[PDB]
Amino acid sequence: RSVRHIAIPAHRGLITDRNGEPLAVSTPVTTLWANPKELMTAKERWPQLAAALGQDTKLFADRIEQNAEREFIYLVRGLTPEQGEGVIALKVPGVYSIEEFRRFYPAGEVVAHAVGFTDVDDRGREGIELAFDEWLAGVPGKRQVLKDRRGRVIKDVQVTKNAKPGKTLALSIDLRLQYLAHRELRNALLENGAKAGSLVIMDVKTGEILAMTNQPTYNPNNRRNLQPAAMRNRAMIDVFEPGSTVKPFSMSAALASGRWKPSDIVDVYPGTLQIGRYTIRDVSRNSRQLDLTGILIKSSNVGISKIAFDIGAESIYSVMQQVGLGQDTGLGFPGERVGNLPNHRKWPKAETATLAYGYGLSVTAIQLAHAYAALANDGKSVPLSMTRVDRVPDGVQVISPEVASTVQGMLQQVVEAQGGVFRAQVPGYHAAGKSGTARKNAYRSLFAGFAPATDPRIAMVVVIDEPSKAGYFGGLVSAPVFSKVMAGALRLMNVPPDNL
Ligand SMILES: *C(=O)[C@@H](NC(=O)/C(=N\OC(C)(C)C(=O)O)c1csc(N)n1)[C@H](C=C)NC(=O)NS(=O)(=O)n1nc(C2=NC=C(O)C(=O)C2)n(CCCS(C)(=O)=O)c1=O
Repeated sequence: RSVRHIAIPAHRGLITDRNGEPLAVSTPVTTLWANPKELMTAKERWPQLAAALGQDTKLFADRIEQNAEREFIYLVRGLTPEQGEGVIALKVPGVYSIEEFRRFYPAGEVVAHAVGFTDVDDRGREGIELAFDEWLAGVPGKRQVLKDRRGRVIKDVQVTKNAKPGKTLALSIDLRLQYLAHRELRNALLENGAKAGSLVIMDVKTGEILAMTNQPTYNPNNRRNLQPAAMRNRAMIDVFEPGSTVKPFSMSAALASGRWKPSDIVDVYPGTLQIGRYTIRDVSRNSRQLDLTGILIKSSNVGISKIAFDIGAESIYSVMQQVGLGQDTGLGFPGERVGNLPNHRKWPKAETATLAYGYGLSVTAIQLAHAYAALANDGKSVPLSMTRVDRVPDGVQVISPEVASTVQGMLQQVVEAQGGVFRAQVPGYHAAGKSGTARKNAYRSLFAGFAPATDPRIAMVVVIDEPSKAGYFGGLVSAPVFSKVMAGALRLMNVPPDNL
């Protein structure tokens, strides 16, 4: 006989989307356990118990003998009460049923990267489950018990400490947008025979992550084999060169310098520019004079480079740093990357140019979307949030409102002007953005933008990794994904059409 104190497990808090839709739920599962010390007195029952558990009689008997010094072993976890009652109906001494809490993920693969999962012990192991584990877990209680020599509970004397349930967590994710984004990203991977991809949607006014999806994905309810590539929340833990999608930030520095206006002209002939042993190269090389809007429409590396030499790389680096490229988001998601915005005491000419067109810098899809959100929100960056925001924190003015407004107009022209990225056009709305194509033979296709251009509400980033068909440019591959997902997201959010 022994007086002992045992734990009372706590109920893990519910994770919902922003509207209360369930994303991670603690559900009762029937667990069968046994005390090997008690089992030793009832050997004649073992074979029938083994048969009920679908185990070979000899392996089962060997298992009980190997664990003979233990007072607890799991027999089977995750049964239905009906299934557990069938094993309990054998009335084997030392066999017990228990209702345990186990996570179920109702949206499965659709929000797997964001939500993450719990381990077999119900502890946060990945994603939000890990990041907010303290909030979700609660505090176990304590029970006083009298145990016999075998460790069998003879009497339940009293509860010394009641368990405290974990707390509900409402994510910033809008499950309706998440499903839309998930489906369209999946479809684009098929259309392009691509290896992987990410799609992030952000509320430019609140800093909320409305959707965050990646391909490949996995079913968190059935993690049996268990692919590492499929479990990566690429939008947060993968870094990439943003390329031509950072040209609006180089343009912001240009307009803020006092030396450039959108109608100023740059001569980009013959579509290449030698700087020692390095050559800056444009894709289409049949231009001479281009205005600043033209440089973005035509995505001229030569044009943005000449502007960068004039204003200096320091001014460009400062805008990129202020909008958060290669900077800590403060989110603390497990494995989240900071990326890298290179710096120099004295910027050489080749490095000034490559910085201006997003070569040699590394960012995450969340960073790039946050930077476009700041630009869309008249230059004001609202802090990022993975949770529903009721009281919006104060933003920081990172680009002056006039400069941000001018760059927004230029980006609407990139989408709507003749010779522009027409595939990004959103039916019924004015949209703005910029595509990118990064050579990693192998390519990464990008589109970053926001809408409605007259009163921006949503920023979006589409990343398609290694499209394998003839088409690889961001304006061909990623821009139509932005169009479909932005049209859907605006309609779900009842955003009034502005292209009247
Ligand atoms: C910006 O992203 C910039 N990328 C680079 O300079 C990088 N590589 O360039 C390529 C050409 C892919 C290479 O070297 O193989 C790069 C940056 S960081 C890194 N590691 N590599 C390029 C080139 C200036 N810009 C774009 O790709 N912009 S875009 O996606 O908007 N886009 N440009 C074009 C074309 N325009 C004109 C032509 O003649 C073309 O052949 C391609 N397109 C095609 C569709 C245009 S449209 C009018 O139908 O929408 C884009 O989508």
